[PDB]
Amino acid sequence: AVPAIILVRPQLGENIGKAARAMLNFGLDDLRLVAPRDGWPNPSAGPAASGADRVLQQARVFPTVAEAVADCAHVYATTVRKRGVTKPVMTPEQAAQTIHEQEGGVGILFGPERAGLETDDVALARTIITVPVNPEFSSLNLAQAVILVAYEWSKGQTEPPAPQEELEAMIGHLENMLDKNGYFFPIPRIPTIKRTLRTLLTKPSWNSMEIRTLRGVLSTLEK
Amino acid sequence: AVPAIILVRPQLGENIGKAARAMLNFGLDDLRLVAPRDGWPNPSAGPAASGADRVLQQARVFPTVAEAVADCAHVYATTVRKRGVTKPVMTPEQAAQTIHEQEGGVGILFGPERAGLETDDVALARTIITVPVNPEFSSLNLAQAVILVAYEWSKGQDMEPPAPQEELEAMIGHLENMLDKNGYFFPIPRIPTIKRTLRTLLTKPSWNSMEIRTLRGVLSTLEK
Repeated sequence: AVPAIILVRPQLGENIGKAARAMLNFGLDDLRLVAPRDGWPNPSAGPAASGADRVLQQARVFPTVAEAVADCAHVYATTVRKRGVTKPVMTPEQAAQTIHEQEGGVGILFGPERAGLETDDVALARTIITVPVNPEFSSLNLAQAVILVAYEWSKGQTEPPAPQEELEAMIGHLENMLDKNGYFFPIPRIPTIKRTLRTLLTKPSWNSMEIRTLRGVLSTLEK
Repeated sequence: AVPAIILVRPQLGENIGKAARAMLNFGLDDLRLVAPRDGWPNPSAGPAASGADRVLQQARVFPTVAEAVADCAHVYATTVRKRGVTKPVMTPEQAAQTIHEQEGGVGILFGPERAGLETDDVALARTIITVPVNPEFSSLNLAQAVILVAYEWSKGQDMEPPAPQEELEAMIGHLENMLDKNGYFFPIPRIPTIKRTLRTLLTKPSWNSMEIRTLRGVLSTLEK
């Protein structure tokens, strides 16, 4: 149904709440915790999660990384982390494509923001997730790591003009208002002047309501 | 060049630095702040940016959204919900594609966290960016919206461009000054949406400097 968002060794309770808020922003409620450094349940995660309180109470905690992964058929490690590699890598745009092709049992790992995924924890994954970032800075908050893969997953990738008789009357009313004030000179330039003024007004391809707004603007300006 | 990230009336300085950290993560460095609620500069934005100090050092503050965007031929309004004004809408992936093709200066607006942009601020933009958040929990963190738009923009993928907003604002003000004399703004309760419908249909055409220049000469001729 929805990928598990497995957080590996969370350290701040505040960081757990931000990622849960990022998950519910794009429709994910499957939060899984693996040995949070302060332990679970935590109350510090509450306010940081904003209205995603349900994702926290529905969280499933596991003693080990392997127990969190036991349900899933496929494992993704988001090592946006100083490792490694020896396993195939794909961008969050590429990972979300295959997961929608896959059936079924996806689980995605995120390491701690301070230290990142540990050697044994990365080994469980069949694929590495990495966020393209410029090396000049190249480091994210863990909630920023979760929101991006959650956003690519949610993407799925699964008026009018004019009518002509009013667009004609509007261009003709403006032209007669300009023609009364001597706008169309010199005579050789007149066809060129009307072309730019027409191209000025046919370019927008504005709606019927916008044409009435134009006619009421000219009606007062002509008065 | 690169698109400008324009923060309209941010409330937390912690969000102001968190977004500049999101900007530098994905190649952005042009922060602009429209009257920050706690003011500028503040230390509290400092640590939240972590190492993205360069953006806050280069950040510049403007009294008005139009002054923050005066150099931008194209203006985008980021939203998390259906907005009342009628503007073209595109996903951040779609907006990032046109922003790559577009020239003359792009500036994206971002509203205060939870509250979002004012309706007047959305009208100033030519195009809307709806982040496809869940409608029942459509409340992104301000920096979280900045990182999604910057993330899609980072994914790399004649020609006369639109006039800068300072030219479009001048032609709009030249028209409103002309219209104020003739009583055009007169159902008084309706005035704020009268200016809003007028600003939208003049920002819709996306016509260039010479076309705005031709429009100004048509107006001065109508004045006479």
